[PDB]
Amino acid sequence: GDISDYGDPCSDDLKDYCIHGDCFFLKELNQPACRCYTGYYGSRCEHIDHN
Repeated sequence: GDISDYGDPCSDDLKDYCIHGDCFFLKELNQPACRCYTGYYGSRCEHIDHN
């Protein structure tokens, strides 16, 4: 279920990678990777669904 167990916790540098996204550093990937949740938009998840 969780993700932290599958991938180590992002660093302070990634903590502010996305405006409204979740940062997760996957060990197996050995690289940064952020995912944009549903409802939000923007290059870095800066915009939000308001209409």
